[PDB]
Amino acid sequence: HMFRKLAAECFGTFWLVFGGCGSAVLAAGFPALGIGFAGVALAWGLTVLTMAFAVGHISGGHFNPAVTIGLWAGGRFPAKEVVGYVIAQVVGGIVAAALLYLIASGKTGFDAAASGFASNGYGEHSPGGYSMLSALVVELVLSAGFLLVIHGATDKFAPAGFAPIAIGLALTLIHLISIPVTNTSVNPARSTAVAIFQGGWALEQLWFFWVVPIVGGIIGGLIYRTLLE
Amino acid sequence: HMFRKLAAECFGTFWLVFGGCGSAVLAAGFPALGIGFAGVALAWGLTVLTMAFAVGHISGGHFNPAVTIGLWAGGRFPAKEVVGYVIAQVVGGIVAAALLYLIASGKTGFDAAASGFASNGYGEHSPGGYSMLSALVVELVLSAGFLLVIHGATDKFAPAGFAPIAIGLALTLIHLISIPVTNTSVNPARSTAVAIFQGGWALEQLWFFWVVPIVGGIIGGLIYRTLLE
Amino acid sequence: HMFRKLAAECFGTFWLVFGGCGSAVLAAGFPALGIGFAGVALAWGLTVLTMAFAVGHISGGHFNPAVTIGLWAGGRFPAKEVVGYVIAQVVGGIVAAALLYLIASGKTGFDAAASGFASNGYGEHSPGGYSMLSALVVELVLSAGFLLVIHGATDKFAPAGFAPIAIGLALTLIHLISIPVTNTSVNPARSTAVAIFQGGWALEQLWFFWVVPIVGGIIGGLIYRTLLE
Amino acid sequence: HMFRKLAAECFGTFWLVFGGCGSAVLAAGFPALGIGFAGVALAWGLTVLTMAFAVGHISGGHFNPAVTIGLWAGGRFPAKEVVGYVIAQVVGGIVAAALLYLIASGKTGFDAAASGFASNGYGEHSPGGYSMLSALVVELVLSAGFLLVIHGATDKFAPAGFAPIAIGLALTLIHLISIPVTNTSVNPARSTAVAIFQGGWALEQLWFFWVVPIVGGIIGGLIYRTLLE
Ligand SMILES: CCCCCCCCO[C@@H]1O[C@H](CO)[C@@H](O)[C@H](O)[C@H]1O
Ligand SMILES: CCCCCCCCO[C@@H]1O[C@H](CO)[C@@H](O)[C@H](O)[C@H]1O
Ligand SMILES: CCCCCCCCO[C@@H]1O[C@H](CO)[C@@H](O)[C@H](O)[C@H]1O
Ligand SMILES: CCCCCCCCO[C@@H]1O[C@H](CO)[C@@H](O)[C@H](O)[C@H]1O
Ligand SMILES: CCCCCCCCO[C@@H]1O[C@H](CO)[C@@H](O)[C@H](O)[C@H]1O
Ligand SMILES: CCCCCCCCO[C@@H]1O[C@H](CO)[C@@H](O)[C@H](O)[C@H]1O
Ligand SMILES: CCCCCCCCO[C@@H]1O[C@H](CO)[C@@H](O)[C@H](O)[C@H]1O
Ligand SMILES: CCCCCCCCO[C@@H]1O[C@H](CO)[C@@H](O)[C@H](O)[C@H]1O
Ligand SMILES: CCCCCCCCO[C@@H]1O[C@H](CO)[C@@H](O)[C@H](O)[C@H]1O
Ligand SMILES: CCCCCCCCO[C@@H]1O[C@H](CO)[C@@H](O)[C@H](O)[C@H]1O
Ligand SMILES: CCCCCCCCO[C@@H]1O[C@H](CO)[C@@H](O)[C@H](O)[C@H]1O
Ligand SMILES: CCCCCCCCO[C@@H]1O[C@H](CO)[C@@H](O)[C@H](O)[C@H]1O
Repeated sequence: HMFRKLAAECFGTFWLVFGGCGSAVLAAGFPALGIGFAGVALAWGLTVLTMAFAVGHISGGHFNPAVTIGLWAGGRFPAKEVVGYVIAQVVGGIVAAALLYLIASGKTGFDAAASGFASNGYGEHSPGGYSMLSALVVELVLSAGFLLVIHGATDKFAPAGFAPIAIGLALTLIHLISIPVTNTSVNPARSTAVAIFQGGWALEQLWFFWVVPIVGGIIGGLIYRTLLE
Repeated sequence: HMFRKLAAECFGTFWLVFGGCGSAVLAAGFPALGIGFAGVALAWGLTVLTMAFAVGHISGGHFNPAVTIGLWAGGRFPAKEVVGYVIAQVVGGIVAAALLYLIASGKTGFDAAASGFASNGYGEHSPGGYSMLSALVVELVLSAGFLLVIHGATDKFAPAGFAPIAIGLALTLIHLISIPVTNTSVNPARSTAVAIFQGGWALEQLWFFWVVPIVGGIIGGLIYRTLLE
Repeated sequence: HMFRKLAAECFGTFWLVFGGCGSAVLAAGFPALGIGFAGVALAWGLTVLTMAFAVGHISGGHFNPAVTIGLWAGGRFPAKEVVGYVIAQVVGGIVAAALLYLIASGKTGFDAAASGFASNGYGEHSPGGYSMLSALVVELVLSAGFLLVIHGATDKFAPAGFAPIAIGLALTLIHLISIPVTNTSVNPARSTAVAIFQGGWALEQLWFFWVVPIVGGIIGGLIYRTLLE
Repeated sequence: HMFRKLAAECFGTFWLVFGGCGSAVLAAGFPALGIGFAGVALAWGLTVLTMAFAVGHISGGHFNPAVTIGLWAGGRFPAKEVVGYVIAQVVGGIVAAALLYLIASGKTGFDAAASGFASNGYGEHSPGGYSMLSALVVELVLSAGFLLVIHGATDKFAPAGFAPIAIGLALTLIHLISIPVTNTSVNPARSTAVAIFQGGWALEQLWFFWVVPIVGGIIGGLIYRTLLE
C-alpha cells in the first residue's frame, strides 16, 4: 500500500531530522561532556541504520529526496512514486524540526536564529568559513557517493540484509568529512526542516541544498547504473 | 520455560544498568581521557546489542518495562507475561545499581546523592537545565521511536538476525540526542535502579520516568501495529 | 588440526594486545587529538571483532584464558585443549607487547615503568584511585558478563554469523565501564603481556588478574549452562 | 568485465582517500568540536565498510595495492589482474586528493605543504616524533594483520556477508593504534595521493609507504595461506 510506505518515509525522515539535528542542537557543544561533530555524525548514520532496518522492508527506506530521485535515475524506483515520497519526507522532517524547536526552547537562552538551528549553509554560513565552491564540490561528491553506496549495497548480488549498516554508516562517514564545510546536507528534506525555524539565511541558501544534493544523487545513480551494475 | 526468560530479562537489565550507568558514573567525566556523553551513549546501546544477541532468543530481550508494554500494545507480546518481565527487569536493575554503588564507593569523594548517581531528572535536575515540557516531549518521542524501531526491526519481513544491531544502536542514538535533557530514560527499570541509591530528588521525579516512557512505548507500538505493519 | 587453532589463538591474542594496549600507549593521551578511553575501548572490541571473524571458524576465537576456561566450565570446550590455548594466548600477547615496547621506545621520553605500559592495577595502581574491592567486583561482574554474552551469542538458537559483533562490542562496552577502575583486564594473557615490560608493580598485582577474570569467566559459563541454556 | 572491476576499484579508492584524508584535513582539529584521531579512524574504516558492501561483489573491493598484492601472495587473486587494480587504485586516490585540495583551499589559510595534507611520514614527519624503526615495525605489523583479517574474513568457512564489517572495522582499529606513529598508511595508493599535493617531504618519504605496506601485506597473506587456511 502506498499509504504505509509514505507513512514509513514520513516517520523515517522525522527520525533522521529529530536525531541528527536533535543531537547537534541539544548535545554537540554541551560543556565538557558534549558529543562533538563525531557524535553528531554517529547520530546521523544511526537514524538511517535504525529506520532502514525498521521500515526499509516497507518503503525502501529513502528518508531523503536525493535518495528517491537518485534511485529513480539509477533505474531502481519508479517516476510515479517520487513526488509522494518527497512530500512525505519533507513533512516528516518539518514535524521533527518543530518538536525539536519546542524541546530546545525549554532551556534558557535558546535562539534558533542566532545558533543557526543546525541549518546547512555556505560562505559566511559554513561552520568553518568555506567558500560556495568548496560547499558545492563536497556536497556533490558526497551526494554522489551516498547514492553509489545505496545502489551497490542493494544490488542483486550484494549480500542480503546488510544494506542498512552500509547506508547508515555511509551517512556517519559523510558527516565526519563535511560538517565543517556545510554542516552536511546530502538531503533536501533535512535542510528545509530546520531552515524554516532558523528563519533567515538558512531560507536564503536553501535552494543550494535542494539543487546540489539532487544533482549529486542523480550522478551517483547514473554512475552505478551505467558503469558498475 | 518462563523462569529462564525471566532470568534472561533479569541478567539483561542488570547488564544494561551496570554498563550504561556504570560508564556514566565511573568514566564519562574522567579528567582529560573520560568518555563523555558520546561514550556513555555508545555503552548504552552496546548493553542492549550484546544482551539482545546473547539472550534475545530466550526472552525476546526487552530489558525495559516500556519495551515489554509497548510490544504488548503492538500485539507482539501477551498480557499474561508482562508483569513478570517488568519485575525481573526492575530486580535486575536494582542489583546492578547496588554493585555499581559499591564499586563507585571505592574511590575517595564518591557521593551518590550529590552526583545524582546517573539518575534521570527534569527541571532543576535536567543535566542541561531543560524544562519539564522539554523532558516530556523528548522522552515521549524517543520512547515511541524506540518502540517503532523494535517493532519494525523484528517484523516478519525484516531480515533475520539484525534486530539486535538496529535496536541497540537505536539506544545509542536515543542517548546521543537526549542525555542533556533528562539524562535519557526511555526505561523505567533504568530510572528506578539508580534513583533508589541517589535517594532524594531522583525518587521524587521517578513517577515521570515510569509514566512517560510507557505511554511513549505504547504509542510507538500502536503506530506500527495500526499504520505500518 | 590443533596446530592451526593454536596459531589462530596466538595471532589473535597478539592482535588483541597489540591493538588494545597499542592504542592506549601510542594514542589515548595524544595532545589535543588523542583518542581517550572511548577510543581505547573501541580498539579493544575491534581487535576481537576483527579476529573473531578472521579466525573464529578455526579456533573458536577465544584470545583470552578466561574465555577458554569459562567455555570449559560452560560445557562448550574440552578440558584437554585448554592449557594449549592458554599457552598460545600468553605467547601471542607477550610478542605483541614486545613489538609494542619497541615501537613506543622510538619516541623521546618513553618509559614503560613510569607510564605503567597500559598494565592493569588496583589501589595505588588503579587509574582512578579505586580500592581493591572496587577492582574485584568490577572485574568479576564484567568477566562473568563477557562469558554470558559469549555463551549466548554462540548458542545453537542464536542467529549464525553475528557472534563476532556481539562479543567484540561487548569488550568495548566492558572497557567503557571499567578502564578507570583497573584499566580493564577481563583477560590474563592481556595483563601478563604488558606487566612483564612494566616490570614492577604490574608483576606484583598480576595474580589478581589471573584469579579474578578466570573465576568470573567460570561464573558466567555456569550461569548460562545452568540457568539460561 | 575487467573494466567495471577497475571502475569499482577506482571509485572505491577515491571514496577511501576522500573520506579518510578528507575527514583529517577538514574535521580532525576543528576547534572545540573537531573529531580527533578517533573520528578520523572511524571515517577510515567506514570508507572501506561502505564501499566493500557497495562494490565488493564487483571487484573484490581491495581499494589498496597492499591488499591486491597480499591477496595475490595468499593465493586468492591472480597475478594477471594485479597491475590494473593498482593503477585503478592510484588514479582513484589522486582524483580524490585533488577534489579535496580544491575543497580545502576554499578556507582562508589552507596550506597543503605546511599542514602536511594528511601525508604519511616518519621521523621529523611522524605526527608524534617516532623514529623510522618505530614506523617500520608498526606499518609492517598492521599491514600484515590487515591482510590476515582480509584472508580469514573471506575464507570459505567464514560466514558469508560480514567481511565488509570485519575488514572496514579492522582499518579503524589500525588507525586508532598508528596515526601517531606514521599518520597510518597500510596503503600505497593512500600515501601517494596526498603526498603529490603536499609536494615536499611527503614525496621524499613515499617509497617507505610503498615498500613496507606491500611487504607487510605479502607476509600477512603468507601467514594465512601457509599456517591458518
Ligand atoms: C516547503 C517549504 C519551503 C519554504 C521555502 C520558502 C522560501 C522563503 O524565502 C525567504 O523568506 C523569508 C521571509 O520570511 C526571508 O528571510 C528571505 O529573504 C526569503 O528568501
Ligand atoms: C518540496 C518543498 C520545497 C521546495 C524547495 C524550496 C526552495 C526554496 O528556495 C529559496 O527560495 C527563496 C525565494 O523566495 C529565495 O529567496 C532563496 O534564496 C532560496 O533558498
Ligand atoms: C529547487 C529549488 C530552485 C532551484 C533552481 C536553480 C537555480 C537557482 O539559482 C539561484 O537562485 C537564488 C535565489 O533563489 C539566487 O540567489 C542565485 O543567484 C541563483 O543563482
Ligand atoms: C520498586 C521500588 C520503587 C521505590 C519508590 C518509592 C518512592 C519513595 O518516595 C520518596 O521517598 C523518600 C523517603 O526516603 C523521599 O526522598 C521523597 O520525598 C519521597 O517522594
Ligand atoms: C515496579 C515497581 C515501581 C513502581 C513505580 C514507582 C513510582 C514511584 O513514584 C514516586 O512516588 C512517591 C510517592 O511516595 C512520590 O513522592 C514521587 O514524587 C514519585 O516519583
Ligand atoms: C506509575 C507511577 C505513578 C503514575 C501516576 C500518574 C499521575 C501522577 O501525577 C503526579 O504525581 C506526583 C507525585 O507522585 C506529583 O508530584 C504530581 O503533581 C502529580 O501530577
Ligand atoms: C608467564 C610469565 C609470568 C611472569 C610472572 C613472574 C612474577 C615476577 O614476580 C615479581 O618479580 C620482580 C623481579 O624482577 C619484582 O618486581 C616483584 O617483586 C616480583 O613480585
Ligand atoms: C600462564 C603463565 C603465567 C601464570 C600466572 C603468573 C602469576 C604471577 O603472580 C605474581 O607472582 C609473584 C611471585 O613471584 C608475586 O610476587 C606477585 O605478587 C604475583 O602477581
Ligand atoms: C594463578 C596465580 C596465583 C593465584 C593464587 C591465589 C591466591 C594468591 O593470594 C595472594 O598472593 C599474593 C602474592 O602472590 C599476595 O600478595 C596476597 O597477599 C595473596 O593473598
Ligand atoms: C604515481 C606518481 C608518483 C610520484 C612519485 C614522484 C617522486 C618525486 O620525487 C620528489 O620530487 C620533488 C620535485 O618536485 C622533490 O620535492 C623531491 O626532492 C623528490 O624526491
Ligand atoms: C604506482 C605509481 C607510483 C610508484 C611508486 C612511487 C615511488 C616514489 O618514491 C620516491 O622517489 C623519489 C625519486 O625521485 C625519491 O627522491 C623519494 O625519496 C621516494 O619517496
Ligand atoms: C617501489 C618504490 C621503490 C622501492 C625500492 C626499495 C629501496 C629504496 O631504498 C631507499 O630509497 C630512498 C630514495 O628512494 C633513499 O632515500 C634511501 O636511502 C634508500 O634506502
